[PDB]
Amino acid sequence: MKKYTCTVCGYIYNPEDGDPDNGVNPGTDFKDIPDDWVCPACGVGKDQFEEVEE
Ligand SMILES: [Fe+2]
Repeated sequence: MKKYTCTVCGYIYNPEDGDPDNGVNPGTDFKDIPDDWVCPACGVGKDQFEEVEE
């Protein structure tokens, strides 16, 4: 799975770690994260994230 970054603050969503405190378990692909989730560091919506191509 690929990492995704918040294009507003730079936070990186890493699918191997998820965002468990906000209900996203490790191993969740960004696309499957419920669409009302927001960046844990600045609060903007998932629509401000972009795939990090490796
Ligand atoms: Fe952010």
